[PDB]
Amino acid sequence: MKQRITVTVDSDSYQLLKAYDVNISGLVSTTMQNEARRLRAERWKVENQEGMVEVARFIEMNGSFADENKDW
Amino acid sequence: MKQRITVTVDSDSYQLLKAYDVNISGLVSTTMQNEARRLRAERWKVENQEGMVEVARFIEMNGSFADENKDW
Repeated sequence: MKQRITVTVDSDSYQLLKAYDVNISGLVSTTMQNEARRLRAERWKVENQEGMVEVARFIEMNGSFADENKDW
Repeated sequence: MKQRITVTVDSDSYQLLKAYDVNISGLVSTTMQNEARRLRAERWKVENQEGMVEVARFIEMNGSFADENKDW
């Protein structure tokens, strides 16, 4: 009558969720409901957008001095 | 040291995912990861959604600097 699905995490991200809101076990099956609905002659196709979000540069124009300097 | 997260489904949606692609156990900890990262508490913290573009220009500079010209 019941199925025990157990993802022995402690290392995986599961713990992250419960670490801040141990109310996901039910979510587990919830995430499947959305996928459940979704699963119907379709998967993703349209979802990935941009992909780039702040790559953190390291230049910001080095040629900038305001205290009598120009090292090298 | 492992943590056994057991969402005894059979009734919950878990089964739908495993009944059609029993490859979620890992997913459980993964789906929560994306949420784990995304964990930013509401949509109010610092600044808003970035990446606003009216067009699609790709000319931030000329190439290096303005120290030569001879448009031929």
